[PDB]
Amino acid sequence: QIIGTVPGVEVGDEFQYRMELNLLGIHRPSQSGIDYMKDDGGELVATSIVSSGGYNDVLDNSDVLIYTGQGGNVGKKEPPKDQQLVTGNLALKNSINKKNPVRVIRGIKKNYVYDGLYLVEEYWEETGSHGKLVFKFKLRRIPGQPELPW
Amino acid sequence: QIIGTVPGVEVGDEFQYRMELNLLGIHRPSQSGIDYMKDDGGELVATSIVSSGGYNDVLDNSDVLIYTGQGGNVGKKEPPKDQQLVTGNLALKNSINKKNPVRVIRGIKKNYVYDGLYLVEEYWEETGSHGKLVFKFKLRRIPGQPELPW
DNA sequence: ACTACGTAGT
DNA sequence: ACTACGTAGT
Ligand SMILES: [Mg+2]
Ligand SMILES: [Mg+2]
Ligand SMILES: [Mg+2]
Ligand SMILES: [Mg+2]
Ligand SMILES: [Mg+2]
Ligand SMILES: [Mg+2]
Repeated sequence: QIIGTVPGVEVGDEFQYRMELNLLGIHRPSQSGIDYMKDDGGELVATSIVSSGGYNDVLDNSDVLIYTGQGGNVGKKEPPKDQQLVTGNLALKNSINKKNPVRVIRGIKKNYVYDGLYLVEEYWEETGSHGKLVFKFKLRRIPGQPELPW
Repeated sequence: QIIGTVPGVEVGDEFQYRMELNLLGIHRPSQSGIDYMKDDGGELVATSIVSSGGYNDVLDNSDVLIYTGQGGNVGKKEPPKDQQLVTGNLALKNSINKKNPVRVIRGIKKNYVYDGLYLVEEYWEETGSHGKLVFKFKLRRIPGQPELPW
């Protein structure tokens, strides 16, 4: 697994299945929206995220993206509960301090497009109608990359 | 979807994922063990089955295979119930009379191998320890095809 | 064992 | 809506 640009993967490239992102090293998980690793000194850091309408996120053609954390049963669900600051959610949070590039794959209505590298600027806790905590991650697209239309 | 041999697919060919069987027209479903269609006169007929240890089936190097029907919660399960003679289970049963070739894909411990064409000779009802009905399909490998080792 | 922004078909 | 002999990762 790598952090940042993946060789042979261009901004704007389109993919049919999630497993292609696995083979090409873009996004290893099969379902999980967030992928991560441990760096020099076992601290979780995000490497790639996928926003395909599975949660609350609505994507516009801006440079700033709001990404919802995983868990708490929101989307394909089961009774609601608090989200946890572990694994992918934790990794995205640590990526704020480490200032590492995070790949972003957007789902299109074949089905996936690589939109380039982003930086996790911050995060916070929201309390939806459930009565439970959800995480929101504010990511900004690193300037210089090719633009993509929608 | 086709009945019988698929062009470019040889007996002994190996595949990594189920979706390859979908693309090459070997086995369209993503999880379901049985694939089927309606022929001239809307009667369900099986086209391909997959035996990858998901149920009770144990495969030897014989020409006769015993295939368990789907449903009734057996394998990845949820309370037990009777299996139903619908869809794939029904299609395999009708394939007995229609005497049509049925493709067989065996799972290996990359992960899938095409073992050739089979004929559904018969079927019957078993009553497991659940107290519920399960279907058993007796298939025989059509003579003449290349042999495969295990 | 459990999770998980999957995936096709009916 | 529901099903389903999936699939990777922890
Ligand atoms: Mg909001
Ligand atoms: Mg028996
Ligand atoms: Mg669908
Ligand atoms: Mg149906
Ligand atoms: Mg596994
Ligand atoms: Mg874990």
